[PDB]
Amino acid sequence: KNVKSKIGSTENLKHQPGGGKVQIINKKLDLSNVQSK
Repeated sequence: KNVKSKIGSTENLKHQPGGGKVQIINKKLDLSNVQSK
């Protein structure tokens, strides 16, 4: 067996399930609430 699990398993994360990352600040969701005048 030079054949087995493969590396397809790696693919599971190459796709990066859950495109929003904890970086949801990615859109910079947190506003300093610069309401200003």
